[PDB]
Amino acid sequence: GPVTYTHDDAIGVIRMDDGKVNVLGPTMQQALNEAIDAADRDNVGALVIAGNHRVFSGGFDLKVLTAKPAIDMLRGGFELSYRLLSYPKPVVIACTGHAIAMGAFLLCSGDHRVAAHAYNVQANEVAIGMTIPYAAMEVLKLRLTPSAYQQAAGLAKTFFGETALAAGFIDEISLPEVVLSRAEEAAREFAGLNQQAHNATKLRARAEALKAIRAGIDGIEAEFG
Amino acid sequence: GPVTYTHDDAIGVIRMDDGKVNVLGPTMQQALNEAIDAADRDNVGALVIAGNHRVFSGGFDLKVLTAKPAIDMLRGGFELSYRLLSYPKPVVIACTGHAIAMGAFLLCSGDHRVAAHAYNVQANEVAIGMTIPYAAMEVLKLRLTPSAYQQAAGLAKTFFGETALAAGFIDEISLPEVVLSRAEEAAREFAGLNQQAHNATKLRARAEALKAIRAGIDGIEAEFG
Amino acid sequence: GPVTYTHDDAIGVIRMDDGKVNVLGPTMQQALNEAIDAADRDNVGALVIAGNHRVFSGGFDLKVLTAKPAIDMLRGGFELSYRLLSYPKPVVIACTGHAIAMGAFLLCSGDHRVAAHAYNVQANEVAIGMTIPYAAMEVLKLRLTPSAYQQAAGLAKTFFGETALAAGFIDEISLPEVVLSRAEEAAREFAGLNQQAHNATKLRARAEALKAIRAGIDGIEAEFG
Ligand SMILES: [Cl-]
Ligand SMILES: [Cl-]
Ligand SMILES: [Cl-]
Ligand SMILES: [K+]
Ligand SMILES: [K+]
Ligand SMILES: [K+]
Repeated sequence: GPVTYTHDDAIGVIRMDDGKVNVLGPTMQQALNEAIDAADRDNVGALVIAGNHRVFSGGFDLKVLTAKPAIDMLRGGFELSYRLLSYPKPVVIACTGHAIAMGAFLLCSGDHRVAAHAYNVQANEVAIGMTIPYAAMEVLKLRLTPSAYQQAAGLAKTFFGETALAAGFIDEISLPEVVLSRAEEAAREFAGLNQQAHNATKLRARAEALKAIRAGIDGIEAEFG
Repeated sequence: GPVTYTHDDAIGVIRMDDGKVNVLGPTMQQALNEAIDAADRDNVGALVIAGNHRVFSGGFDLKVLTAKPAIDMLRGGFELSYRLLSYPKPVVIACTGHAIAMGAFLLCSGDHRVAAHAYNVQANEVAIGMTIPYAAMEVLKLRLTPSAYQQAAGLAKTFFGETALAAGFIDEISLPEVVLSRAEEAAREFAGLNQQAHNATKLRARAEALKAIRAGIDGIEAEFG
Repeated sequence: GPVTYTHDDAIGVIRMDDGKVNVLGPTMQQALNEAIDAADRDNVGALVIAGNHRVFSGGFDLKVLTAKPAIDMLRGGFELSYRLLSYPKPVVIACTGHAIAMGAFLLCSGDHRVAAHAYNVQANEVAIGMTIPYAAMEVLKLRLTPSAYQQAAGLAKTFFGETALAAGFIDEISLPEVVLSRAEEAAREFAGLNQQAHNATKLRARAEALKAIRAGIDGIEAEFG
């Protein structure tokens, strides 16, 4: 399958690799959800989500998006963001290559985000004639600076490295060969925080956003129906 | 008149030059509105707003501000911000010199803002004994970082170059001799985005702010009446 | 006592030094409140709050926090933040060493915040098993970038120098030997702003946050009761 789950002492590691660009279609979404179910079963201290050697994720499966299967894929994508944003343990994203559209929203759904200098991060929807869904806007608004939010969304601006960090698309820049190892190291460090206080505090930090993402998930049919 | 409009293939270019500091009094406001009407008529792909060689704009005509003519000038200034923030095409600001008070709010009313390193950007109201209007606060809050918003507003802090960029007062720094040419280049690039998706997305990115600016415009009489 | 107040022409200067780490227990809180009362009596043009040579403040007195005395200390700490955030004159923080937990929230309660490169600023609550109070979250949210807010709160991230400045924990970096002198200089400069416009504008910039801090103060018993 397109997802590999490993349980490594204090952490769970989930690696996406569909042999292509890790599109978040129904197959990948199911595989991710099952992997997180496995982490839940193991009661991991922290969880790493990684891409493959060429990308984090290129986004949704656009063949599907281009009514019901498209709606289900959209809902499932944003439900995954919600699941990771409300995860009771720290979540670290190993952004192992570019993160585009739903890949960028997924990247913005973890607590700590590690990327290499060259990796592009872009909500390219407007450049290809798609309006950004309300749930995705809320995910962006939660992390981007006010001015980077405007440009990322309305102008499909591409960020990388220092601009991605300043914008709020990522939290740490690492050399490409250590993005995954550094994400795993960070996750081990974060598993040392008090879990109860971490979860209580992250939810306070995200209360309005999580409500609005839920509303955005509920309203998908009223946009792509 | 103080405004020149030119239609250049995919873009409209509006250049302010009253031979002084481009104060946004009733004459300039009418001239700007008529120029945007002309862009609307031409159905331009993107719109550039530029200052003159010495300033973007020094702000309102303070002789007028220092009840009804002052109220009308205030309302018209913030209505222009609203018009540009809700413009259905990309708007690029060529910040060709300093942008002070209403000039800064106008600067913050476009999608992409280009300035040179040396150009000061400042809401100087508090330094000269004026409370910042509610509509202007909303314009600032939409673009500035949380901490830069506090300082810009409450302390009349002056920004330029790297500090203006980090703060969220501008989006791009160019050499002074290419601010206008770079703004026009960017506008041509943005005219290539899908217009419908751009507009739908920018409005989602600005929904609350636009409502609050409207409320701030409506409440002007209750402050300067 | 642990607080020294001096009145120096246009400014008041309040210096914390309990001979240790300036914990914000009931004794320090009372001493701070009495010092601000003295500044109010003098109608100072601006107010400086400083730590000692080793710290700004290490936070609350954790012996007390580890029900009623803990509730009173919590309420009083956040009431001090509210008092400084709504102060009608400019408030400058001389962050003379590290600022941890309530020390960081106090640091975030002034208009202009000066620190040296090496000084750590951290809400360490989650690292030591404490959930961050709602009033403290609102203080952080008012100043930190969206992404720095998430990390500061949920991951107990430590900031200093350029990262503290970019994050929105401080506004100015000075050499350690001039943090206090620079804070006093800045306060003199800010006393030159129009007081009435400063206060009217800062309150507009803080309206929602101040309401939410008040709600957070009121709800303390429902969390530590
Ligand atoms: Cl939607
Ligand atoms: Cl007003
Ligand atoms: Cl609380
Ligand atoms: K999308
Ligand atoms: K004004
Ligand atoms: K606390």
